Amino acid sequence: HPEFLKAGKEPGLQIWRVEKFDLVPVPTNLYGDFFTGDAYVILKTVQLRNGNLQYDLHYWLGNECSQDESGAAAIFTVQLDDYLNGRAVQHREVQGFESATFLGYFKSGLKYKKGGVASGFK
Ligand SMILES: [Ca+2]
Ligand SMILES: [Ca+2]
Repeated sequence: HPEFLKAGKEPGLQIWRVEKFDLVPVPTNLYGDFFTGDAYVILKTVQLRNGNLQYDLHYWLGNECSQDESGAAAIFTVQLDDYLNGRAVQHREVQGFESATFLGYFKSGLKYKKGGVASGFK
């Protein structure tokens, strides 16, 4: 797991996955890929015209995702928003019910994969 120190410094996208009650950053090569069995936090840092940073926080919930994965993502989201002074706008993304905002981040492939890390409860 990574802290919030490496978060919203630079424009771009950061994606962690919930993995046994724990944020694990996603490899860049797998950005745009989501397991239907897992839950995710996504941070959109966009640079404004006046040079200031805008933040859009999305937790994303796989359709086959456990209640701990689900619950952890929503928690981290708040905790990280609080960290960024509550400057982020929070969105709940449910697989197959995502905002046009969230889908706009993924012009090429938004590719759903089957499976995912198992719940914390073994
Ligand atoms: Ca899972
Ligand atoms: Ca906020």
